[PDB]
Amino acid sequence: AAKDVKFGNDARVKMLRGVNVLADAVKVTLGPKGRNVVLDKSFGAPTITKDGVSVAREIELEDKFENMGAQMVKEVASKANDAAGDGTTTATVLAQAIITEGLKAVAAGMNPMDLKRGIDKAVTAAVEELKALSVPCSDSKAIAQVGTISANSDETVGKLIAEAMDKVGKEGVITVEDGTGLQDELDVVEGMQFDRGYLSPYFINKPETGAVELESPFILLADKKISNIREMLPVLEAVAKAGKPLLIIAEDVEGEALATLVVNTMRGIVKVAAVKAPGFGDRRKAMLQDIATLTGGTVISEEIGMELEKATLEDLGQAKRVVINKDTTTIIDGVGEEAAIQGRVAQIRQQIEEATSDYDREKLQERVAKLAGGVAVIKVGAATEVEMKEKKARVEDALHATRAAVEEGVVAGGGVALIRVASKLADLRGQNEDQNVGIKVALRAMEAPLRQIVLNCGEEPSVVANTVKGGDGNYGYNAATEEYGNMIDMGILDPTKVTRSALQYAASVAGLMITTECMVTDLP
Amino acid sequence: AAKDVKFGNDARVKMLRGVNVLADAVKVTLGPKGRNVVLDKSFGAPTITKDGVSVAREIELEDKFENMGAQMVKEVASKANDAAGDGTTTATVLAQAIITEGLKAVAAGMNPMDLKRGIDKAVTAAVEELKALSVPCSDSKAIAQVGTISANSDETVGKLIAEAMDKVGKEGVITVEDGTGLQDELDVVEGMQFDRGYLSPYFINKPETGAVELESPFILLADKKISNIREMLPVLEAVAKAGKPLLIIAEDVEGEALATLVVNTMRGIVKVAAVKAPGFGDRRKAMLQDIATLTGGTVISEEIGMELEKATLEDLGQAKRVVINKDTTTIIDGVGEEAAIQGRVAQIRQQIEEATSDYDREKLQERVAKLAGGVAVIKVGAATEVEMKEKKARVEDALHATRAAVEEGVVAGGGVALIRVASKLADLRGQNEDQNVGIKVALRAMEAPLRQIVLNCGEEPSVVANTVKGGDGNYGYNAATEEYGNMIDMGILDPTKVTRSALQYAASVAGLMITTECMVTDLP
Amino acid sequence: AAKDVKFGNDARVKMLRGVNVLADAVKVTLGPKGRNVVLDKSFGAPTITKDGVSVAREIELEDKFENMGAQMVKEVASKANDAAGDGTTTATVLAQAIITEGLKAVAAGMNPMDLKRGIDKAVTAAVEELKALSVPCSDSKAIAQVGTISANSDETVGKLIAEAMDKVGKEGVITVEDGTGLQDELDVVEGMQFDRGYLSPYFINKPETGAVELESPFILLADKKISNIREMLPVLEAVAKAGKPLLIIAEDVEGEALATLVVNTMRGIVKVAAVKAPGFGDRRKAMLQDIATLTGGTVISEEIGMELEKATLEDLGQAKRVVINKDTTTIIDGVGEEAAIQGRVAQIRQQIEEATSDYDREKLQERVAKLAGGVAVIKVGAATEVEMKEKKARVEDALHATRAAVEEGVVAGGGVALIRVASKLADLRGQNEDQNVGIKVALRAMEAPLRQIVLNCGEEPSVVANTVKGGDGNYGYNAATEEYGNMIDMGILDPTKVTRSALQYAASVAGLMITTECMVTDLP
Repeated sequence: AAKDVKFGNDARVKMLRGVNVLADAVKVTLGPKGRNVVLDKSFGAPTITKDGVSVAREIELEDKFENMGAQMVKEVASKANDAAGDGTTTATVLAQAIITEGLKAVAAGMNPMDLKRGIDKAVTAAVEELKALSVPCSDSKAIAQVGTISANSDETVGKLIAEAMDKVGKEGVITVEDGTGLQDELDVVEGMQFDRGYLSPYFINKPETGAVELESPFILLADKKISNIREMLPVLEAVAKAGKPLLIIAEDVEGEALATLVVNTMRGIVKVAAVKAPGFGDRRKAMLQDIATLTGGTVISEEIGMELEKATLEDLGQAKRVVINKDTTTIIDGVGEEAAIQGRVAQIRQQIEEATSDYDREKLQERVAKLAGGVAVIKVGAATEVEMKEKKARVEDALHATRAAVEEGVVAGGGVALIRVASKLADLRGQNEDQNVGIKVALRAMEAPLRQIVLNCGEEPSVVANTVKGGDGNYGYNAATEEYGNMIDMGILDPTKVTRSALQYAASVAGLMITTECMVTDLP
Repeated sequence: AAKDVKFGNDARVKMLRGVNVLADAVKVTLGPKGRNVVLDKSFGAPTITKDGVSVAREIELEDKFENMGAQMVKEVASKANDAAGDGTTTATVLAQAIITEGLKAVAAGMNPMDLKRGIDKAVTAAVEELKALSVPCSDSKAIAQVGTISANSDETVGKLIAEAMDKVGKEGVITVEDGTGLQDELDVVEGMQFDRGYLSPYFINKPETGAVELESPFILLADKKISNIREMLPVLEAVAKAGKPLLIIAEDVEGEALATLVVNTMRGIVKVAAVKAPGFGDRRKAMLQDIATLTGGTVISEEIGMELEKATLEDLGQAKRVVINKDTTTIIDGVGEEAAIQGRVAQIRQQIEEATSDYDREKLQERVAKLAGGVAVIKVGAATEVEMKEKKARVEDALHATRAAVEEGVVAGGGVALIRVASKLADLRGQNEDQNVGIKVALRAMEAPLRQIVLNCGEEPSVVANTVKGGDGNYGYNAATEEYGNMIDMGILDPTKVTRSALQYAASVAGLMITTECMVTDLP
Repeated sequence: AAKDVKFGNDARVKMLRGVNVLADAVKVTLGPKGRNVVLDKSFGAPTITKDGVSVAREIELEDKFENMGAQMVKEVASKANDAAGDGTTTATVLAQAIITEGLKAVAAGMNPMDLKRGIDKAVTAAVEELKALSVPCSDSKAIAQVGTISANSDETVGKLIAEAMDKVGKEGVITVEDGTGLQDELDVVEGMQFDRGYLSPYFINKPETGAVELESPFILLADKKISNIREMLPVLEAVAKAGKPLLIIAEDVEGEALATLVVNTMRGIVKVAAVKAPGFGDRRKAMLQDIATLTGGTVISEEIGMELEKATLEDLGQAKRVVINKDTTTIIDGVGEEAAIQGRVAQIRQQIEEATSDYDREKLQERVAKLAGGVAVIKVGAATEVEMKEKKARVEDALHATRAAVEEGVVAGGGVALIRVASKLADLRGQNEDQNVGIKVALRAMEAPLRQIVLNCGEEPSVVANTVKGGDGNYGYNAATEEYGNMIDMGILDPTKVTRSALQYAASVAGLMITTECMVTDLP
């Protein structure tokens, strides 16, 4: 297809309008006191929302180019979110802030390669300043505290999160289920999690988490690439009969079999999902076994001559629940009996003895930790379903932000942290005075999130900012109650990871744009 | 269909905008410090890339003519890469530099046939200068060195490449597989390679190498033209049953049978690919046997009365892997037992005794070399799949550029080489003073790739060029570190083959356009 | 359909622009130093070509009328080619030259019928002058020499052509096959050739020669008109089983059966081709027999009551190769045993004894000559297929031009011949001074091909032409080397046939257009 190519100025001027529309729609929602964005929908009434992520998802512009410019910032900002659990809007707001001023700089006749270099030094410096201002959060007291602050002053949540990390380690796998009483429970159970995502965004049955959730499913454990669906049919119908869903863990599922399964859970004929088996090569075939052991299944390997056609219900593994992400599979409560599972831990235990190399040591301590370490489930209780299925999502929110605090501490939440570091590195210089412009661009972009929250509440932004700047450390303005104070004590704090990721990602994409010379896309 | 015909000037003016668009998009990527080109894509976010080959592939203009112009330079520039492993972008950037000044010349009222002749004498001369500046690369030390420089300062790669040529000769067939541990292996195995490509760009399952890769496949060895699919059916279904792919080596596969197999690996019914048997006539029927012996197969020849219908699984040959290119088939690890294979080497050994002619000698020493010489595989090891399936590609890159250094030596990588030879032949004259303009056009074009690199870095091009020019031999500017030095010691070198090819292919196409008088294409 | 009708002037003015487009595009390629024509193509890169026949094939204009104008010249010029083996472009360039000046004359107010008569007198005269200047080429020394000059300085080709004429007579049938070694062979074998072409341009499997080539095929010999396909089915499936192609020689194959076979070799179900049996009436039924005898087949004649349904494989004839043209069928190496073939020659031998009339004599000496005379095959050998399948085509080229020299000698090749004869007849007058205009039109047209070659080389045309004119005999300018000399000795010669055909056919079509008064075509 004939493309349409734009260059240099024109390409960036397009990209800029693009990002402006994405940011201008998504930024108005930033506060605790955001403005509403109305988002049309076909059958029935429009959706009124105060939520950036939701506005952003809907944005897509007519004029390609313009479009790409928004799609681009969208993609980076979403990634902040993927590595944290928040900041998508912040990411966006700041990415606008640099690109606007950066791009305008370049069009002004300044050197892009310098404009960027400056932006990057300012971010580098700010990320240091951030680690400095950051307050560790390591002990059960602080976990629970961040946990409660994040579920919005709910001690009972913080307690639970803190108790689960207490039980399965700060590393341990922790999930959340629907509670069955009024009471919250926290059980620990034989389970496991590994770094593989769904093989198509289509198996997703809960678009809320954008994830797949299966109940009482059988697990197919196959060591080989799966291309033909002919091989599946004997098993896939023994499974539609026991009326339960089924998870495919194989070396891969490609083109044919994959596009088949996808169209088959679309018409809801049989609920199915598939994921690549964990790791690669040699430690893959031993790792697949572990999953088998855990779930009381059998590994179908072509290497001992077994076919997928000669596989009854009985060969398959089984658990009480599984949950798969963009990039995570997690298996909860496997039927595998502790005779076998315990026994297999004793086998691997010993392999660490005869380990001659250090690399060979870790890879085994990682399999013991997955297998014997198990998974902590948190059933959430409440008095009514509307009330409970809500609380659940709020725990999942805090659980997320807590994990990220445990990793890199917490800081002033009002975009305060950002304003703070930016006022600290006001002397920062470069070589080129174009390179200084780049720093002063990035610096001045960091007041963007505060200035915008204030504005969204209809307060003077200039005025609030200047007073947050005149203080120190974690002193800041809480826009929800319009008071100043120590942001952390008033319970308005971001994990540090997220504030930093937001900054870094907004920085990258802005950089990318300042150094774009050409854009290529389809003919209108 | 009615065509639209353009003549002379107009034809050339169209061609020139066409090529300008392709080069202007593609050239901005040239350095190690390229600029970004954003390349839209439908579902999902655009692709940001610094990679010429990728930008080029996307270019296609609306205005046919304009299109042809671009499509023409793209074709030639692609070929440089087919005959080397790099230079696509360099080729394009130089093509643009000649064409621009050339076409402007002819439009100016000078003689195209002279303008060309000049361009060609300059290229001839420069190619000589190049072989002179070229530094041989012959011993294990230098192989490893170019191997490492090419995999980007990775001694462990260079080692391996150098060890494989050590084991199988600088001629020997070398492939790369996916490693299974952390460790890199280098095995030597009963295998072979010959000059035949796939019979349709459709069997390609890995568009990354743009090649076909089959695993544990059966090999059909048929000496006859295959037109009807009726003849295949008995075997093709015995094969879909053993659940493995299948390679067809026959005298040919034509129209019917071909278009059948093509549609059949498209719906992934049976993974299949076919290639013309190697050589022609008499030495064809003997060479097809060699493959059989190697893979423990049987040759189905109509000359002893065997049909393809009367062929069971057992007649077919077999290996552990095969890989087919645009123009190469390579068989790895054949089941053929060294009883038969060794025995067939003893037969051919003897045929060299009774060889009465020299032509009959080589043709046999070539079959021994293919058969007894075997194939060196390099399994690549690493710590994570993302890390390893990467390193693999990077080895494949060096392995390529190594082969081409072994052939014609190496030179200053920064487009330095080019600038050097051009400053050497600044006296070069012709007869027409039109022909002089032609040399000066081509000479000045040779500073294009260096000038452009420096510019992509935001340095003064004029200024760096002039300083590289005032030096000698392989002294040049390394735009990655902004230091001058000897380009080869700083590890920035191109194989000579590629620098030459790039020049020659740019020159060819530019020539062709300067002498185009008419363009014929479909009605808008 | 409603037509659009144009008259008189407008009709011709349309026709003229149409021919100018076809010529202007095709002429630029004329030299040994042509210019390039770029011919777009859909999937992939355009084609750059220096070859007129190629350019012409693609031409087709939007404006019907303008279209006809070009389609007409194309048709005539293509015929020059059919009756020679070259000159298509020449034919075209000359046709333009007359039409341009002729059409201009009539539009000027001169009598078309006189304008024509003149052009015709000038052509008559020039065709005489040409026979005179024609240098004979009759002995083995000259054959070989034209043979080598034509395969482009390759003595080994010339030798072979000259040897085959040596073995089968200057009349004898000669074909060219794919060699199997490095060595060229020249065998003589039981075969035959007759004046019948394919029954549809669709059986063509090698569009390069624009011909059909079948290997180891069965021959069906049927004396009757074949309309229904019902009659074929028993045989056509006995044949698709032995996996070989099949040739139909019948009295005719009409509508139904024909359109069936055509669609059946299109989907490559069974490779088939059909041709009218040779001659007519009585000598047809005897001649069909000869072919049978030659190929060891049986003649299915309705006159003894045999049906096509009652015909097994065994009735059919057979050979090792057959090759069918637009208008030629040639059978190579028939299975028919020399017992029967020799015996049949003794029968016909005798028929010449009892021949009471002269017409009855020749018709029989013609069947003996076809049958006992046999066919000379030339296997072409070389070192590589790319190298050999090429050389083959080059032999075919010389073989062609050689046969045509053997017929009317050779002449100065630079369009020198044309210039010479036209300088000779510069006094030539007619009766109308309109008729004179006509002669001067045609005379002046004959310098076109030289003036054009020179131009395609960027040399003064005027100047070159005037010096070639001042000479005598075959003295001319060789544009490839820019020297003057004796064109034949410098080995730049055309066969006389072609130069004459080119003139005659150009002249016809031009004549036609000057006397056109009306054009009728479909509504845009």
